[PDB]
Amino acid sequence: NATTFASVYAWNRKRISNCVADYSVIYNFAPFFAFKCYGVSPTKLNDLCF
Repeated sequence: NATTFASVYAWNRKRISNCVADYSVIYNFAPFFAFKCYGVSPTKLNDLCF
């Protein structure tokens, strides 16, 4: 949730580390269209180390 995101020409990158990756606040932002994680299960993000 920001002012305006860039297009695929200048897609910005934001790295996050050294913090407890809590993915529970993501579901409380807006109704999503496709929550398909192709690498891990959606209920397994808080059980693995990143």
